[PDB]
Amino acid sequence: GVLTESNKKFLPFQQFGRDIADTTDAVRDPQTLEILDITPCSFGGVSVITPGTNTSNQVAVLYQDVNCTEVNVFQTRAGCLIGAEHVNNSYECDIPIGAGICASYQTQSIIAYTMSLGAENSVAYSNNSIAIPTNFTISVTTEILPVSMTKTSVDCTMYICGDS
Amino acid sequence: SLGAENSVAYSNNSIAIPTNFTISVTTEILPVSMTKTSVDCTMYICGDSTECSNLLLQYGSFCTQLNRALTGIAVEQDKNTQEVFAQVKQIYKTPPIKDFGGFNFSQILPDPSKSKRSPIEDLLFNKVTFNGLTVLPPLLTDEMIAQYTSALLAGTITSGWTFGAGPALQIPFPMQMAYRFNGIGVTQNVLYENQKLIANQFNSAIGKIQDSLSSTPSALGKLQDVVNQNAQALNTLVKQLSSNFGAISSVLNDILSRLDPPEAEVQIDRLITGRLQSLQTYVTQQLIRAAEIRASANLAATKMSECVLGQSKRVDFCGKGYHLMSFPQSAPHGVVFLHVTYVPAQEKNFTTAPAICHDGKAHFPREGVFVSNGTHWFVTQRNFYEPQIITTDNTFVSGNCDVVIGIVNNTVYDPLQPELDS
Amino acid sequence: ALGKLQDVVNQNAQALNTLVKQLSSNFGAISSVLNDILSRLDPPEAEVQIDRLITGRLQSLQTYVTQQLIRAAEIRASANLAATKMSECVLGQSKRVDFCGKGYHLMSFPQSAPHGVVFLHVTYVPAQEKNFTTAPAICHDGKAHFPREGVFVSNGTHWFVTQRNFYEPQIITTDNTFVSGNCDVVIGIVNNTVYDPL
Repeated sequence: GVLTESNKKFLPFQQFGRDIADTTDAVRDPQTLEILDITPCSFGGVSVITPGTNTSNQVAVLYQDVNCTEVNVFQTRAGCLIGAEHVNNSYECDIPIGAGICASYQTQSIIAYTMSLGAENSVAYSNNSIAIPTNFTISVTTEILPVSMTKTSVDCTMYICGDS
Repeated sequence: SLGAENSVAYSNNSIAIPTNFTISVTTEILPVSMTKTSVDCTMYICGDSTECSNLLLQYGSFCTQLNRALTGIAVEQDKNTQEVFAQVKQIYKTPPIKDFGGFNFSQILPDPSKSKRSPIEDLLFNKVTFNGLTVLPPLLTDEMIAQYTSALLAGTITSGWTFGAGPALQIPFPMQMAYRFNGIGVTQNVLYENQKLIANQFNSAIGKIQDSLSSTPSALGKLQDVVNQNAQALNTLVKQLSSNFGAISSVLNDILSRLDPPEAEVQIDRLITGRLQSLQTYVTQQLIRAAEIRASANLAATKMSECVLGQSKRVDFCGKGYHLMSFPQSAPHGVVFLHVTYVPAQEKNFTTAPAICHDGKAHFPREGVFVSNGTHWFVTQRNFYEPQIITTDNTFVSGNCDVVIGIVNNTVYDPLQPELDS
Repeated sequence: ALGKLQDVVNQNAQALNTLVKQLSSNFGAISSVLNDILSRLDPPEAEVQIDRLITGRLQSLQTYVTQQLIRAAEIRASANLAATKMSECVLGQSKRVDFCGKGYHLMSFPQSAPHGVVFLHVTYVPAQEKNFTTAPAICHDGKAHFPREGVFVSNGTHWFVTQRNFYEPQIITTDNTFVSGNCDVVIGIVNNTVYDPL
């Protein structure tokens, strides 16, 4: 872990502190009676933001929840992103990263931009104004719904130990 | 006590018709998303000790199944939020001035003085309050969730129910409320002729809802309950790393600092079984909980589409009373709906008859009911008392008088007679 | 396009593949293959290793059955929604918004699909909007006149009453407006002339 001086006051008899999960959180140095805190080292999952292998083979990486001061470098609230650059143009969401930032392959590199909620439209409002449609467009849409899943069965005796 | 006893008089000739109404704004709170928490199986079960990991790899896919399940829950939370809130193809905006014919919406619209969130949403936000585990951030921030709620309110105020079915068509707000009354069965003269009272009632109700939320701290119980359940479950998972599970010590480093491989391995195995069982129980509880939250998100998306983006004919689905129009509000991990309902109020009991006979014919009310003030007869709408003279415009004819049971004799005025006699 | 059905098949197959693959793990014993464990060790020392293998396999089976019961409940919720669409959207016409396509629902047609149903939602959509001036009611004889099923609209030279969802202008007769009250109470009332068929 990483050791840093701890302000925790140890009574004259006990030496090392304990956390809720029974892992030492603070210890007192044997040579000098000083109180130190034990903090676990930086840890976090790493995710790759990959445009499909057909489109390209360059891939950026996302270090989850670990600011990358421990080793183009965009620090987001989802971690810091390496391999992709911040942009000021907001586009529709293609790859979701988190905290409202999304990345996609643009034409070439990977760009991480603020996600775009959608277009903006202000409808003329007045106390005496109305809009009435004049034509129409019949439209057909599709809704796909799962209805059943394959009916499987497992023999417990044969699976656990077959023919014994 | 189940409820207040109240028996209602019934008679074969009696009717009771409303005479005045009370606009009412009620509230509904629904959980829409959970917290996207992921727990690493190896870094929780075997704490950075390779001697433990080598034993762990012999338990097959148990480590990766739990990660896969938790990832599924975490993605589903984002899908739930997108489904409930992202129902708009455009981000509509309010007009700069607020000439809504007497309706003050300051308590629901976004306020620029502050994060731009409505005065109701601020009160909502304020009220709601090992190495393996981490919390992932939501895809949609609270600012964007408020933008979508702002868009839905702005469309439902300026363009009415037309924005959700196609292009947004503007409408004057009082006309929009008149169509909503005409929807619930009440003619639009009633709104046009009581506009000040209806605006006053609506403004007072919306103002009262803010105090109601503040006065009771337990209004947001559903959202708080969801947050507490998740937190407690994670806390129990962290606590289970303090149990020996039949070994000599819970601490892995100590149990490896005091024994040789042949003797350390048996104790490690005992811990691996216990910790893997505890994590597996946690993952299964999270899958069940996610499923109930998914049902609440699907219900919330249905209420948003069927109630905010239109008018619902479904009883009790958007508040007690007839539903006129609803307003969504964001909340932490949830959505709060504001249902505006028209409630009948001052009932007056009048006598009634199925049909009236004038010239050997039976007349039936075109829309409305037959009532008497005790002496004369009048036909009035079922959901309001606006008594009207029985002309032949508001009734139709079918049959001889004897067939209907309860037929009464009266005079049906005919507009033809005066202009034909002259 | 058929992502939902594909996901259902992919998830179920991945669960079966993991359940079968877990039979290759020794779970802390000395060999996955039961025959080797039984033969290499004498019966009284073979039994404890077999017990460890049985426990691991039984836990893998229990994890599979629990995950399937959860998945099946999600499928049942989707099947119930499909039944509600097949009842309230193809066997009838639904007033409910967004239940059957983003638009006004006219009619729907079902289509089969492997382990699923696909619905074809035919929806009317308003198309070319145009801006007209409106007024709540018109006053002609010192009386109000409210539209019966339409909206008052004016191109600047006349007043017509038209359907709310289609622009078909029509004359303001007394056949389509009902009378209630006088000029003062209704806000914004516009004085105009209502023709009569008499």
